Amino acid sequence: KLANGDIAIIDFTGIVDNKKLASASAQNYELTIGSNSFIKGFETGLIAMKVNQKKTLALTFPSDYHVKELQSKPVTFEVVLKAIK
Repeated sequence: KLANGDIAIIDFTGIVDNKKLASASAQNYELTIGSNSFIKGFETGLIAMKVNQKKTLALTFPSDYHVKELQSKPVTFEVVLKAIK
């Protein structure tokens, strides 16, 4: 399992309950798990599984988000657990 302190190139598709938007739609996004830049529950959900794994977790959207909308938005994240160190 790829835990913190690693870079997770996760292709996470922001699916809003059946529908798929472009905002939360990220592909091979070289994310850093352990930078505290992503919301709580997101970066982690990817660090708990291995790589090349399809993490279609229905995560919520906290106020911390830069967008007012994703302050309280229960979204469906299709995170393709790809990870680069």
